[PDB]
Amino acid sequence: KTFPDVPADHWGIDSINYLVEKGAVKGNDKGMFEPGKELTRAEAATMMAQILNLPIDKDAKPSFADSQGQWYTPFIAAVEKAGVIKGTGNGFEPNGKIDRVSMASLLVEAYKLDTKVNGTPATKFKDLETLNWGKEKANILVELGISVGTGDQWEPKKTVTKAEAAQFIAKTDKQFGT
Repeated sequence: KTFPDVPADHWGIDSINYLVEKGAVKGNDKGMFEPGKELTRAEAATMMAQILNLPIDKDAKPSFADSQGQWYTPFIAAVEKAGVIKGTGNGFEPNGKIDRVSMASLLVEAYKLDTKVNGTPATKFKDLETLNWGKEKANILVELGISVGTGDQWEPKKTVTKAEAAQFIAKTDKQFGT
């Protein structure tokens, strides 16, 4: 599968090709990959369900009142069942944009990445030093070289694009998928 908006020598091409092969990403009706498109939490959850080859049962429902009655519902059901996501009494917000720290959480839970590091990873970014949720998860991605360091900020609240998500997921799955 080739995409006009992801040329052969463009970053993300190998990651994207891997996910296409695994049935975990696609382009749109126009043939476009839309690499810069900001992903929703449901879209990220779906990519995860597909790459992990979780059983998708069309009638399965996740716990969350906010994630029913839509295309994403059985995918959210699958990822919840697998423990890739949990609930924190506050729904899943499927149509909210996913941020880097939430993506880190999906990856760490899906691949049990805490079991792939020795001890507790150091904090290498000032914006992780006092982060109130997800610090340990971000620190694991850093320790494993899955993220993406660009200075003194990890940018935990920054939204994740489709191509960025493809990179995180392809790299992690190729390394730790079972």
